[PDB]
Amino acid sequence: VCEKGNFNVAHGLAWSYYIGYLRLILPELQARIRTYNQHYNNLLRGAVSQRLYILLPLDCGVPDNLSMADPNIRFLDKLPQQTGDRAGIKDRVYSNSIYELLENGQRAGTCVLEYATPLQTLFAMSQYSQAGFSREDRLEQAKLFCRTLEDILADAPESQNNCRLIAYQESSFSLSQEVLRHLRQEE
Amino acid sequence: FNVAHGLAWSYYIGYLRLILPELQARIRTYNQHNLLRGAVSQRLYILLPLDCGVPDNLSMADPNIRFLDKLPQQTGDRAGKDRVYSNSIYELLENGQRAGTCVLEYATPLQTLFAMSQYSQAGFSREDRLEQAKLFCRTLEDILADAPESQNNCRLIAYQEPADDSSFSLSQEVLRHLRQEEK
Ligand SMILES: Nc1nc(=O)c2ncn([C@@H]3O[C@@H]4COP(=O)(O)O[C@H]5[C@@H](O)[C@H](n6cc(-c7ccc(-c8ccc9ccccc9c8)cc7)c7c(N)ncnc76)O[C@@H]5COP(=O)(O)O[C@@H]3[C@@H]4O)c2[nH]1
Repeated sequence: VCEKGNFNVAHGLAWSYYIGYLRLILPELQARIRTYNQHYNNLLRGAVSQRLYILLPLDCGVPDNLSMADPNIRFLDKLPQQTGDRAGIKDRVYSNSIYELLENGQRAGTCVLEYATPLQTLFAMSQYSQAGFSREDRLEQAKLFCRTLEDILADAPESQNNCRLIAYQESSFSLSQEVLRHLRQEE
Repeated sequence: FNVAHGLAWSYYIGYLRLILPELQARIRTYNQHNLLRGAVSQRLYILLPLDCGVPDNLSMADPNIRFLDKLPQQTGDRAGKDRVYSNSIYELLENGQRAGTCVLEYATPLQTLFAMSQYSQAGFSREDRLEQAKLFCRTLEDILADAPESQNNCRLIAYQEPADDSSFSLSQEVLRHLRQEEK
């Protein structure tokens, strides 16, 4: 019933997110985006941004369909896939989805956008009795996850201007506006 | 309580509860586009090496475990489109000849506990790793015992291989479970 427990849970999930995904995809991400831009997206104001944008809703409410969370977020395409032999599974697949961000009926941005999948584990553990966690535990673990992940990425050699965390609290809220603000701060 | 609790819950929530309900069907679609060769056990076999030593290719754990084929892929839109869930069908050799076939893999979260033991910023000792590996196994087993998505469709094999022990055949151990099952 302590924070040390809320800390250990988030610490492990943040490391898992780095070890099993970010350290493996971030190094070839900008090649994949550059490839996409050069070959399949010659739109001079429509280029896919060079960073993976990771949505960290602090209530850990993660829809599976991002486009449905905002009429102004439209699925556009997938990057070229990346495969790996992982833990005795041949060709485990790593894929990333490109979204268009609309504003005043116009395209305002294009980016690789996704929620941090591990927040779904923090939500489930808040909902399942066997896991033994309260909403207040979930909110603490979500904050500790984002902080651990930032500290990890700040020192990680695979993170070099290719990743951006978007943490926010969540009706009146536009997720596209939340991402557009971060995107527009890049260039 | 600790790191393993989140890892065990993550493995159930993000993988087992999603793939196990559909596993039985995928194995039939495989057997309909393979009976003359030998049927694949209808259960996902998950290896839990407690030393957290998890080669990405199983033949390097034991050369008698050979990749035969990949089961039909399962794709799911997850956390924002067509995330692919893939599984690998292996043959187990006895005296250079196929003794069995199953869907077989390591529990990937054990590689996290290993890499955490290796990164200074994780503050994770090798004693922490063994302790957390056992907690992972027990937490996962406790979850799967009450999980509705596990209806005789999964088998966990937890084991401690001591250092440099030629007395251990992973192939034989899996075959022992496969032979016990058919009985
Ligand atoms: N965004 C993202 N894409 C990835 O491809 C990926 N891969 C690992 N991770 C995270 O990195 C951390 C450590 O990973 P790990 O392998 O160590 O532990 C895993 C693993 O044992 C098992 N498991 C999970 C997956 C899996 C498949 C697809 C997605 C996904 C999610 C959002 C997307 C958004 C857009 C496009 C594509 C998207 C794809 C996520 C997980 C998986 C698989 N395909 N085959 C075999 N076993 C599997 O369940 C454990 C917990 O899974 P969790 O879902 O919580 O997400 C894990 C985890 O938190 C990923 N995140």
